[PDB]
Amino acid sequence: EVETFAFQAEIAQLMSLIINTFYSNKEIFLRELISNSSDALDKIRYESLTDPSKLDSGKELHINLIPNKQDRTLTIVDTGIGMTKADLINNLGTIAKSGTKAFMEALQAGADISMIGQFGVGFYSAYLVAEKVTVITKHNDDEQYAWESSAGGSFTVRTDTGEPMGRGTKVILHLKEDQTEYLEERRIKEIVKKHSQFIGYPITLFVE
Ligand SMILES: Oc1ccc(-c2ccnn2-c2ccccc2Cl)c(O)c1
Repeated sequence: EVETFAFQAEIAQLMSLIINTFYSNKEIFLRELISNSSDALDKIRYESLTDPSKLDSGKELHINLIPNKQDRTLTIVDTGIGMTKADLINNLGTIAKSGTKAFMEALQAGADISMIGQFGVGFYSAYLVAEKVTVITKHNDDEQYAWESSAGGSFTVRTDTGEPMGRGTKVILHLKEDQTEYLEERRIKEIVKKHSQFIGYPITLFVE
């Protein structure tokens, strides 16, 4: 059972903008994804302070970067708050309809694509390098779900019948053929050092 949904008009627009705008500084995608993983880890950390039973799905709060040259994928895994089916469907737990306006308005007002995060829509920068994005997620108050989109104005949601995660978000980037640099160890290492050098959680770059 696969559910297909239309993106909200503004989000669909933002996506085609990211896919069609000639913008060479694509590496900003990683900082945006790691920053979201950090935000998700801050949410579970804060919830765990009041009630410690929130960590009964995993105590480790971390970020893993998993390149795979065989499948042409870069996976960003976090052990953060995760998303419920409703969070996942609701513009991916954000005010993305509202935030898209502010960003598209700013792009006309001098600003460039690298400022996407400042409008809370940094996730869509994944489409600067990915031809398809799969988001596997698990929240404490729901089951495991897989969200997927190759853009084109729609996304799908299904329950994931794959490997249980415990809690957190797995962002699988199915990279475009000309974007395989983001699978190279030295290239990832350089991006993390340049943009994510002060994240408050361990970032592990897996080797092949
Ligand atoms: O790449 C991602 C994308 C999304 C999430 C995520 C899980 C729970 N909330 N969110 C979320 C959603 C939209 C904006 C910011 C955040 Cl933190 C993540 O942890 C990594």
